[PDB]
Amino acid sequence: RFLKVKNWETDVVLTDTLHLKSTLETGCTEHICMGSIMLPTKDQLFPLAKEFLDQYYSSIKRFGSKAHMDRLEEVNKEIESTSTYQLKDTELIYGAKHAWRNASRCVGRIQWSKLQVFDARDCTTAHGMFNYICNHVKYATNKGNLRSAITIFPQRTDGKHDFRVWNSQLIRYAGYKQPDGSTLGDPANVQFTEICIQQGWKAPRGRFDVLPLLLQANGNDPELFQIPPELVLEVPIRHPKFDWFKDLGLKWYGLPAVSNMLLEIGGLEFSACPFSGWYMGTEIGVRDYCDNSRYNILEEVAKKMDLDMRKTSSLWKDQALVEINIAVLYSFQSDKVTIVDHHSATESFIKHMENEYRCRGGCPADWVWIVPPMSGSITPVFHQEMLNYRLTPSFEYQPDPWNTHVW
Amino acid sequence: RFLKVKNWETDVVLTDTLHLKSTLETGCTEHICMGSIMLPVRTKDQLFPLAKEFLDQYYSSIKRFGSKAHMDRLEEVNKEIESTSTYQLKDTELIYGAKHAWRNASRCVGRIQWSKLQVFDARDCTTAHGMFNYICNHVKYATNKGNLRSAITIFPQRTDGKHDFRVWNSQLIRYAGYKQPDGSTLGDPANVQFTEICIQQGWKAPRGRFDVLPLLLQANGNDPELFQIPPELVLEVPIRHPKFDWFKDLGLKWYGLPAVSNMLLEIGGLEFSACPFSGWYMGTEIGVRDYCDNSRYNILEEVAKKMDLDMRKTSSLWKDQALVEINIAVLYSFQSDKVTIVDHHSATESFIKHMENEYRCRGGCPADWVWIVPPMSGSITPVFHQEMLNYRLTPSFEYQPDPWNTHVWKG
Ligand code: HEM
Ligand code: HEM
Ligand SMILES: C[C@H](O)[C@H](O)[C@H]1CNc2nc(N)[nH]c(=O)c2N1
Ligand SMILES: C[C@H](O)[C@H](O)[C@H]1CNc2nc(N)[nH]c(=O)c2N1
Ligand SMILES: NC(=[NH2+])NCCC[C@H](N)C(=O)O
Ligand SMILES: NC(=[NH2+])NCCC[C@H](N)C(=O)O
Ligand SMILES: [Zn+2]
Repeated sequence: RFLKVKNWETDVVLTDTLHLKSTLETGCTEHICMGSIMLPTKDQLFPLAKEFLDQYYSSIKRFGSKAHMDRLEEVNKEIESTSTYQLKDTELIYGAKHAWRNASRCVGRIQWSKLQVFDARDCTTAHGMFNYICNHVKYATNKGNLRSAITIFPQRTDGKHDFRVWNSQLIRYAGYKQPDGSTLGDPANVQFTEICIQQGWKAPRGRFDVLPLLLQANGNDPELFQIPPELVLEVPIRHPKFDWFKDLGLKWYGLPAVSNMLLEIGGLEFSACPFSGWYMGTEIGVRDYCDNSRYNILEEVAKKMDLDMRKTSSLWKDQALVEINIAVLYSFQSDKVTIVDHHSATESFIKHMENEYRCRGGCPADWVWIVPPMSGSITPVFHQEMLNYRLTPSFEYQPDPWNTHVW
Repeated sequence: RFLKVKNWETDVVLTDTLHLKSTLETGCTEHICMGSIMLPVRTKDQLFPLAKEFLDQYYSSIKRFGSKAHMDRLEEVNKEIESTSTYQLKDTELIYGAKHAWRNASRCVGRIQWSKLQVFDARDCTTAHGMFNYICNHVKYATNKGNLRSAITIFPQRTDGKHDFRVWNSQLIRYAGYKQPDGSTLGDPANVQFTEICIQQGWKAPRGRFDVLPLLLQANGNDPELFQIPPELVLEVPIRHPKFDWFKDLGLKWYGLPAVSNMLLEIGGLEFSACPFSGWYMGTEIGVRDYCDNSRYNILEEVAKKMDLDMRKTSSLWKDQALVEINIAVLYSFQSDKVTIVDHHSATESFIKHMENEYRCRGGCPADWVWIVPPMSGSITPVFHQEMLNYRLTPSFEYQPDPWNTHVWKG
């Protein structure tokens, strides 16, 4: 029942009671752990709503109050009647914040309660979504002093009237397949980059082309929109020592904004809920720049550094990886664009876990995702045992729309 | 039921059926994953079935399933168990068992070598001096003047649980740790408690930074006895850096033979509580963990200073820069001295091939991602991008409590 997690570097032991409120499945069983797997009606709705309202009223210290019973009854009546319901603004904000609070794969949750929530439930068209999104981007970018935010479009109804942002992130670089067979730009987006074209986008076929938004509203087909360049903050990547670095011609965008997830609050599903925060250096420097299936830039940098790339044991890949990551952090900091290094971020997460354990009885966390992609054990989270479980409200994965849409 | 794992860097998808033969529990449930948790006498009643599963596996492996030899063996063991409450493995079965416990070790990234394990049968051993002799032979054989050879020495199995054979050391070779009155620690902090026990048992500690610990061996449930491994049998490597000449001046060195000696080997229900086994090091074990863990030698700062790195702010990644250098030094030193060692790139690449091979020829390969991915440069190694399934198969290596916590001292 009561599980304990130990930090092997500090011997601190925390007891977890919060998992006892877990509602969803993990993918694992008593016989097999799938911890490293990336993707493991009115009757259904009322209990979910009740579970939520119960959490909500408990959070505001009015559990079992008339207000609580009342709201509970109203939603109940509303569900029986409309076959669904609408959250009060207070509930929407609470749900979104807690969905972030419960995101076990996010290392930046110490900032969870500071989320700015933009209620776009009154939106009806793609131009309307473009407008809300532009406002979100400008607000969150804040001239480089990034502020976390989420914009929530209309909840699902019959599934045939769903709002969806086809981009995987609000801001990303295009990817095109060249004759060479090689890939131009970002390989992760090679496909999406084609669906835009299949829709009319005039791709400049460059290495870092900010992609166009492809917005889908109420179920209709999606439409394109170029984000005002003036609203997309970018950072040119240079090294605080290697002047040849700038010659690599590298740059990245300052606003990380996941837009393909689904937010579940009290049984209601918000299929278009783009959210943004700020980068942890390694996401760009290690993953986006050095993944073999991404910009795959290690060799080139090792060459410029003139490292012995003959034998893997010279650790040239590692040496270069470090310098590159030093450059990302140096550049962003140089331009006063918010960014956090993996040491500082992981340290904050440990502090957050302790806070959560003390004030909530636990903190669902996915070690596989929390531990940074470089220098793992020199960060504190590596030595921290973690329990992963699913709590709602939550952010869930959902199929890419172009594999579900009925034109 | 089939389960597929995908490698997100190559899109290669594998199908696992081997997990179906999994009996033991993981620690996880449908509602919770305990994947990052370090540590999540039998009855005749439970023994024969464990023995049969094993013998069935063994006989299938030699292509004699259902043979008369197979049936005769089951009958023989059956009788022996009912007769003596336990049973003895044939030499062939012991070797097969030991090799498969390694093949089944989900946290081991070096398993591509599993079939080549050298097995030393020490089941006729009866005393601590006898254990010391077997252990000296294992170390000399395994060390092979730097050309390391994997090996395991298997002492007598558990009987009533009151006559256990145990190697109290956690590794055959490891450095002493000493807690100083000012609160600092001299040597390896990981071995402080064991060092204290050694001293209490009579070991005269030289109190240095790299003192090789004595073996504390327990035979037949008797009190443990101390023994010094012949210095000439302990191969060590002075650590220096190819470009930094001041690195050598840090006075660092490590032993070349990693030999875990505190695990329990289970084969067909039998429990081998003393089964020291050795392979060769992956550089990061030493360079990242033993040297840079805050709770181990913790040398990151000192190296960083010498490199004159900007240690004012973490975002300078001075820790990351120094970590790479230290790891370059470890690999370089071992290679120069011609002592077997493998870097994490080579090791993980090999593990991916081994895993794929296993899926195709065996139906799977239980693997613990948390342990398999190296403690540095995780995503630039192929294993990071490889989905894995973790489950427990027997024969297997299991954890057991430190003997000093359970031993009934006879005086
Ligand atoms: C404010 C600063 C933030 C930081 C430093 C932070 C950091 C991170 C990091 C490093 C990851 C892994 C990304 C990857 O490997 O692709 C992540 C994942 C995640 N974060 Fe955050 N985060 C922040 C804000 C947010 C916000 C505002 C939300 C939601 C309201 C959120 C929800 C999540 C979720 C659901 C995931 C997993 C996404 C997936 O499965 O791909 N994060 N975050
Ligand atoms: C050929 C050399 C070998 C290499 C390169 C190799 C590499 C590794 C590495 C890097 C780990 C993680 C160690 C740690 O983080 O503390 C490990 C764990 C493990 N290996 Fe191997 N290994 C080798 C040989 C063996 C042999 C001979 C066996 C068994 C006969 C074996 C059984 C295991 C087990 C059971 C674990 C988990 C130990 C624990 O839980 O502390 N390995 N190995
Ligand atoms: C297969 C494995 O699950 C996969 O590569 C995971 C590992 N850890 C990760 N961690 C983070 N933060 N982000 C990722 O995309 C991944 N990918
Ligand atoms: C808490 C966490 O499980 C722990 O620090 C693990 C992580 N991965 C590891 N991986 C290896 N190879 N060895 C270890 O000791 C660990 N320690
Ligand atoms: N810190 C964040 N909010 N990250 C969101 C995911 C961004 C993704 N990891 C990237 O490198 O583009
Ligand atoms: N490759 C091996 N056989 N390793 C055994 C464990 C050694 C242990 N990690 C150490 O650093 O001492
Ligand atoms: Zn699990």
